[PDB]
Amino acid sequence: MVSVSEIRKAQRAEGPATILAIGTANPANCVEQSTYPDFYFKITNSEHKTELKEKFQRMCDKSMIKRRYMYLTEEILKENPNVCEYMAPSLDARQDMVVVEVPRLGKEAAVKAIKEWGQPKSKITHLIVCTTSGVDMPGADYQLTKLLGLRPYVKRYMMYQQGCFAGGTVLRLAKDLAENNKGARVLVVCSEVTAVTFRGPSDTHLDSLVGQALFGDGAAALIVGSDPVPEIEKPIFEMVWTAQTIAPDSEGAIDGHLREAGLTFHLLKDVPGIVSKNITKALVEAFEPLGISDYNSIFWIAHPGGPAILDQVEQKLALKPEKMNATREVLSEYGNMSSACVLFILDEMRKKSTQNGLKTTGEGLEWGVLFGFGPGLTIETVVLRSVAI
Amino acid sequence: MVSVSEIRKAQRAEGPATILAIGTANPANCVEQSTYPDFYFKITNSEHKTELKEKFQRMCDKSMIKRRYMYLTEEILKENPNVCEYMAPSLDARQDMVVVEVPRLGKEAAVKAIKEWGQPKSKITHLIVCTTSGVDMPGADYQLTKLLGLRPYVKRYMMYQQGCFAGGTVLRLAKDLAENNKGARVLVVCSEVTAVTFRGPSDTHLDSLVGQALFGDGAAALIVGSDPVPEIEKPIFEMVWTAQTIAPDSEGAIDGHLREAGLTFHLLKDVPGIVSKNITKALVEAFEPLGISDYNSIFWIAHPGGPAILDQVEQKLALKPEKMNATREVLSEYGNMSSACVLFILDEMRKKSTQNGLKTTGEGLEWGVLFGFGPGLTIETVVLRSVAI
Repeated sequence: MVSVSEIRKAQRAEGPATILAIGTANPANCVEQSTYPDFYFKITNSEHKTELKEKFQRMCDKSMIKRRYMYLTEEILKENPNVCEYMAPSLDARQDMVVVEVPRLGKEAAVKAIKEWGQPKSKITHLIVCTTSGVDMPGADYQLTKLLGLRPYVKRYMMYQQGCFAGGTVLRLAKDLAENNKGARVLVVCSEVTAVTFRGPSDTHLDSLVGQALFGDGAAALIVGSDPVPEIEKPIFEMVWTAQTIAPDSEGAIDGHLREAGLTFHLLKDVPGIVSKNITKALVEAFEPLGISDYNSIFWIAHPGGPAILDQVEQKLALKPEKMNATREVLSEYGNMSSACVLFILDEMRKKSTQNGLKTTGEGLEWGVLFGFGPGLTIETVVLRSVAI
Repeated sequence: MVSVSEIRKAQRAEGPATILAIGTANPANCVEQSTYPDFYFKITNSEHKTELKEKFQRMCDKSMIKRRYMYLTEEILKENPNVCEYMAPSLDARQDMVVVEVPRLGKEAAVKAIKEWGQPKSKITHLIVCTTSGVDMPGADYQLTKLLGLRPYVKRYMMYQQGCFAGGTVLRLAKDLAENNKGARVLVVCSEVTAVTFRGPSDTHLDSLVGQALFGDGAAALIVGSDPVPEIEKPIFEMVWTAQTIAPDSEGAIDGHLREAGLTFHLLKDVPGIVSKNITKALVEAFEPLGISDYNSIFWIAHPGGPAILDQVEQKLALKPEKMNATREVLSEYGNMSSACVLFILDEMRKKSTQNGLKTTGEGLEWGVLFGFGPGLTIETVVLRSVAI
């Protein structure tokens, strides 16, 4: 009797997945980078590691980060000396921090996004929560459902232990959720807290120390939907195409293991080199079908895993230095916030473009690209179209 | 110049997401339930807990499980006394086990599914990996990509720390991936290994002890795609509609925390009672739009979290006892394999239906339902249609 083709036709959305709102949040503790080597070597009881402290000072001086927001404070760290050691049993203490803070911070960003969207939160049909800090059952998805008062029947996607590329992953996922389901409105929350990876310095693990110079905390929330209601909802960016790939010759480049001592961080290969060697292939896959090959003619969002990734991509492609402005502004003001960072850059770019009266949310350009980079080595690509004014 | 509506139209699939292959695998160590209380109390050095052992014997006798397959062996357990204690630091040892075994076991199931599907593995465009045992960066998704020789540009969905309902979650996710992307072929792998939750007995944590009577190991893999190539690919079941909800009055019913002592398991409420009180609402949401209200007139797959869930759902709805046959056969032969279990039941049901010359893969019936149950308390619903012969 019943027709599945009829059901399928009536069930799906029509237009491209669209970002309809963006909100962000960060812990209230603002930590200046200029003075961070002094603070960090003191709080970790490592002032006798003179050579190492000098290396960290250079790391921070070259990081192109002015400040970061951190859940961790001096007082919290003083109560948790095992977190301050380089490698001491501490996962239970770290989990207790982030199982609460990830959803708390995610809620602040989410409320802001929902306020901007302006529609009833009961119309949110899907929820994607993404983090690399902590895991729990029920997850942070359940917690944000409860904290926000979403409908119990929201469809949840709990993305745990994902890594720095997953700001692209959540867009790639939200696109299919929104596009295949008529009426669907996806709340997307990325919430990253460095309490699981903070640890003291060791001079035979300089890669771990790099993490301590770069990673900071933050959450970003989006509303994503197809078929926006004109004059009621307000498109910011459209998604058009996505990809994920694993770069050749990159095995072990970025790893992270969740252990009794917390989440470890390792870099075994040249990540700026691998990303810049492989970014052209990603761009030609994404844009040669759209007939575009001038990569200064698109707007850019790149996960700022560290400044050398950006410098080497700029140099490889001969990007004008201004292409990375929004990206570098977020790196400067917040550090590498893992999966949330790219979403902060989208917010920065559309806010500047509208405040400065440019013709589109994409710095006055039509087409744009968003890249996530992280363990794999994985590259996420999202092709974007801007919106006029 | 370029038309996003044109791109969107050309990009999407037409028909319902279809299961095209199912393969399963389990660790080679088969553990008989009849003798498990003796084995378990001895290996955990708990033979002096006489009262507790008697309770466990009853638990196992009432479990309706004949045997389970377990990665853990006597020899492994003898080398890991901290895993044998009720609560001892042991996550690093457990992670070392399951970061390897989850993808190893998942690969065996996946190879079988791909062999049944019969098409080139280079045509797999998306990969969903799901587990509740262990986490790592890069994840098990990366590992199975490498182990199977999938394309580096497979689009990956790493579902970690998900819990027992996520066999429905992965179907709910695969449906949108397949339906919104022309040509997409999704490899779905659920792989569950009880080495992260195994622990010794304690008489003030009878809920933890229940876990030790019920959970066993297994992996299941699917190929999911829309628009199957007739006479080349072979439909088994179609997905038509999905939902996820959180039962009222269930806060804290099933929890699990990942700690330095491994993954804990708690039951604070009556799970059979909550599921049976809420299963009718789920069925009417799923089937009243299809005009069906006779729940013996559909085929059934229910996550067998324990036999009392099944008994109480059967009694609530007045299911004929045969409705749960496939479900109970999997519980009997394999135990509760968390997210993978429902996929084993789909395999059992279609294999029996074809071996016994019934008219459809759904025991000769047209429409069916698949339920996942787990932390939340969460209920996943997937509405299925069978395939003729």
